[PDB]
Amino acid sequence: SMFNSEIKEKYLDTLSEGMVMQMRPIFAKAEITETLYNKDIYDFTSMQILELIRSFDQTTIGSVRRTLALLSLYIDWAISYKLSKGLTNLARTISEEELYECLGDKKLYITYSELEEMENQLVNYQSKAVLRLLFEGVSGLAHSELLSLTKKQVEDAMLNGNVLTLYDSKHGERKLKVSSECLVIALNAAQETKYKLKNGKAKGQTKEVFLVENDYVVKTKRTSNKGDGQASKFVITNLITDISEFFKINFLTPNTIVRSGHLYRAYQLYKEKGVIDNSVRYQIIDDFNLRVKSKYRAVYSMQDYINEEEVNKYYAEELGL
Repeated sequence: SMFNSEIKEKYLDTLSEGMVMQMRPIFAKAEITETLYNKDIYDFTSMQILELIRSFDQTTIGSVRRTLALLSLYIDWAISYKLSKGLTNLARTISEEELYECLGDKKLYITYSELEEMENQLVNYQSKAVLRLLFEGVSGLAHSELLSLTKKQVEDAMLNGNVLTLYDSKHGERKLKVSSECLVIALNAAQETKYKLKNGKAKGQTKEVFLVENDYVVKTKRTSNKGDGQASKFVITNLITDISEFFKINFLTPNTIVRSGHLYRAYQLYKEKGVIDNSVRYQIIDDFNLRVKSKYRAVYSMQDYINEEEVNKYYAEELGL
């Protein structure tokens, strides 16, 4: 059950019963990875700590943090006994962005709180806007609502109870209520002239690139030579790629960010209501004014992600579980 058991038990013996309770499962799940490298956690590299935590299949940044702090404690104890080959605690060198890399590979959806933490670390308004706008529902066929979104629509929405009028390439107009944060973000994205590469830590020569000048919230790079009009769908995917590369996560797609917003709404309704059923799903369709062929078909598709299991998993902490 444990690797280097003698030493773990020596550490466990110093802990309160409640701390033993949290630590034992960590050491148990850790064994397979410790045996693979033939070394203890306290000898793991940074990269191995991130891999270790990833192997625990944890779903939220909140939980990843708690786990990292617990491991950090153990490592400090190990250093103080001179057991570690290393003199420094490598869990404490883990950056905020690198927490994201500890997320389990089953993770599909971001929570509202993770969206906000992600947004805050993203220096380009293009990045902030695409993440946020997708989460709140502006999408459409091949992201046509997002790609066609102008400064003017954003301005009008602020003066119209935050109801954006969105344009889809297929089905045309649709009204969607969004947060004031989303609108202000979009407003800034629409007037951005430069885009910092590698989320503002670009190593080499070209640290920033010029954006095309227009009134669209989503903007093509000048170097693409696609001209002054609407960006293509590939720009959306390129911007999510840049976000994903900074956080080093592989779950983030336009569909996944859209669904995350639905999932957050599901949590809000679940907190007051206590169930997630078709009535909750119909309500989510309504609240996002969701573009669907039929509502019942959409409600059926939503069973794959708008359900109690998914909500309990992603929103454990906020639900008090």
